[PDB]
Amino acid sequence: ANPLAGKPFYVDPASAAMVAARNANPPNAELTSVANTPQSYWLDQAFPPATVGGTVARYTGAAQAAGAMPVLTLYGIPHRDCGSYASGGFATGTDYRGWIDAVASGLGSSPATIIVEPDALAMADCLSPDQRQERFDLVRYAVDTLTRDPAAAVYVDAGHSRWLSAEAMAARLNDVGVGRARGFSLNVSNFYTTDEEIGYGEAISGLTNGSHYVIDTSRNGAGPAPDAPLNWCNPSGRALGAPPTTATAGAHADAYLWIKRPGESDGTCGRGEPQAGRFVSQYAIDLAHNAGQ
Ligand SMILES: CO[C@@H]1O[C@H](CO)[C@@H](O[C@@H]2O[C@H](CO)[C@@H](S[C@@H]3O[C@H](CO)[C@@H](O[C@@H]4O[C@H](CO)[C@@H](O)[C@H](O)[C@H]4O)[C@H](O)[C@H]3O)[C@H](O)[C@H]2O)[C@H](O)[C@H]1O
Repeated sequence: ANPLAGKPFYVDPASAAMVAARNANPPNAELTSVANTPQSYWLDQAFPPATVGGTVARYTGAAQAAGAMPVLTLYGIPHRDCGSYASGGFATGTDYRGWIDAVASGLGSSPATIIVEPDALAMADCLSPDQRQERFDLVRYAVDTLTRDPAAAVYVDAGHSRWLSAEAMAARLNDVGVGRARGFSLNVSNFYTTDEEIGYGEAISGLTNGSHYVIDTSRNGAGPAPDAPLNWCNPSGRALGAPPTTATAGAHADAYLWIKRPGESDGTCGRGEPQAGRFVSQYAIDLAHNAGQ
């Protein structure tokens, strides 16, 4: 059955959006709307192996106390973002493996939804063949280790419908053992329509023995900006998409989620915009305004 049905997704009471919504004077409807929508909590190399277990146990335990499903995004892969606007990640594969062990220690047997490494499989071609195989081994390590929590619903990130082909991405998912996980994620931090991503997801599902998937609908209410380089990097005219739900329109779509947090910058984007991940109230307000809120 769908592991994501049956309780609400957790609203992070300390998100940057919630801090902005509480500080707004006077109160701002757009920030309040975004703040009260469940998103995902992103972890990276800022949370070292030595302590990330406690961070994860705290978050999953808080979600359980709220009667809710936490969604965690792991974004620590070595050579993260191929050294671009969201550069980061752990220095070596050894470090990353230790990090994954620690995350799993903190999960225990607790309910969680885990989005494994946005962009890692899709962007792997920037790496040399040996670095690419290393990366695939690290993603496989994450799948094999994280799924030891029976209550973790694990989705390996698989890019989007305008990145790799369904066949190319299914090959990579099969190589990292997607069969052991619940499935894969699409559209993370991007803007493609839900309908387009369902078609792509169903294709990949067919090529991975019926795996299930989630779609990031955080910013896809108006579809993508016109085809141009960097059209994914803080584009204007985008809108919040469908709020998180398991009432989806795809046979193997477990949920629409907000994986990317609306309002966070995608990067400097060749325009001196805020560093990747920094919350910008104006960005959240514009996304909500464009959705008619
Ligand atoms: C001169 O060299 C050529 O440059 C052009 C333009 O840069 C290259 O073409 C672009 O190739 C891309 C494949 O690498 C694709 S798909 C496009 O890929 C980028 C990554 O390169 C993706 O960006 C990432 O998007 C994520 C969100 O979905 C972010 O989280 C992440 O930080 C981004 O880096 C993007 O989503 C994909 O759509 C282009 O369509 C193409 O224009 C060309 O290959 C070079 O030879």
